[PDB]
Amino acid sequence: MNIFEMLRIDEGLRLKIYKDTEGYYTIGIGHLLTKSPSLNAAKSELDKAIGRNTNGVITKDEAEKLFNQDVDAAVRGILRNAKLKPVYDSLDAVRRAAAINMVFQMGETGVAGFTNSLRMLQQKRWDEAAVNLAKSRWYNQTPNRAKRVITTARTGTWDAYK
Ligand SMILES: [Cl-]
Ligand SMILES: [Cl-]
Repeated sequence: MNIFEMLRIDEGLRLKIYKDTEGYYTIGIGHLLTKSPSLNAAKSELDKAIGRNTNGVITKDEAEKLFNQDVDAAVRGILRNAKLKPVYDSLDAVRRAAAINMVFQMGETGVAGFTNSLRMLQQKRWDEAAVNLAKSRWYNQTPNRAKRVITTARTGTWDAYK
């Protein structure tokens, strides 16, 4: 199990524009296209992203290219962030996949926001961090995925995904 397989489980794969849990226009593997209500703005962003006229539909390959860019952007975003970087450096490779999951789903800014949890993670206070992470809109909004991520952080094992 790795970060790519973990995310593919959590986000699914969809070849046609769709709406996320929050209601945003998304495509492929969790790739947020826009927060704008227009399905036309979405189609617009979509073709810009792919480099062709898609009419809201893409191939598996295309979807895979997008996913590769986003994980890379997630990682680089973590490494470039003054709040995130130290937590990350401090962690083992499984736990690291967990911070990467979060950043991919809620953006660098969001996660950088989780001040307290971050501090507990760095101090390697697992249980307490787990509890604190659950006291969030994130957890309330998508609880089954959040539980899986939270367990990965608390444990350093891939249990929740096996
Ligand atoms: Cl893009
Ligand atoms: Cl969920």
